[PDB]
Amino acid sequence: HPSHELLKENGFTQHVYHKYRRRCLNERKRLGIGQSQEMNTLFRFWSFFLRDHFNKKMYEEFKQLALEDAKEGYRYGLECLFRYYSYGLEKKFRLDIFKDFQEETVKDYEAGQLYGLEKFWAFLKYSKANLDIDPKLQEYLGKFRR
Amino acid sequence: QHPSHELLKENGFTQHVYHKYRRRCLNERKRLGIGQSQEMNTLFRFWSFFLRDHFNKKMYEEFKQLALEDAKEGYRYGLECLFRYYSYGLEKKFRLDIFKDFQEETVKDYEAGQLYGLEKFWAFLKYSKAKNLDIDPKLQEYLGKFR
Repeated sequence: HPSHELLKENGFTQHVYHKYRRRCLNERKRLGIGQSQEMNTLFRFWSFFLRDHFNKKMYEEFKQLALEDAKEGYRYGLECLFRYYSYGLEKKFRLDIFKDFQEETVKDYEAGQLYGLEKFWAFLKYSKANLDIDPKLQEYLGKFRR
Repeated sequence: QHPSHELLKENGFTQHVYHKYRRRCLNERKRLGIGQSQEMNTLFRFWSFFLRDHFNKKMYEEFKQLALEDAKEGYRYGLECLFRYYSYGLEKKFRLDIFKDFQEETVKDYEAGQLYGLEKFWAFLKYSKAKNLDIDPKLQEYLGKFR
């Protein structure tokens, strides 16, 4: 499966990927949001690949599509994105993505979900790291733990 | 202070304290609407933890009913708590009837287009020492494509 060849050490080619991505996005369109298991492989691919091989362009598309699916009630993409945030920022902290992590966690919370908040809390527990947390987010974390 | 904490202590559970806490959470759900109640979310989490070592059939059935009602409206916390109760709880103390429920809810979750339940079922199979598991034929198909 291209999903896996591409994650092997130096096994990524921008040719295999383009074909694979094009194919997944087409099944999503053909079958409907949340209906393509192949699209789900791409969400998983992005979640893992971006941790070691950050590509701003891939990342932006990852987030945009995860959120579109989530708006219609299909969580897997967004669940994959929160795992990217939590596990990736642990290994290689970076400030912009951490800011995005906070913003998407707040949005997830205000939409009545807790998946994102638990991932954020878990990140802080395992984080080695001077963190400045959004006031709203500290507030939400406090309530969650009661 | 919050009843959730007290009820989970060793020997901390009483019917009276639980009844008032449950009533309160359900009242907030009825007032704010499905998935709009943070108190209800603490109750889902309580159930998920408490039922592992203090299984109660009537409590479990209400947990499952409310989790599925909420998930229908798109609010998934209750069901996520239920799947964690299934995945972790059955590894610790296997119950055949609950395992059959776990299979049923996983198949439903997958056919509704989610993978949270399937991943938790997968994780249970990876860690369980139970032998001779009879797993739903369609669920085996789904597990196959998944991992």
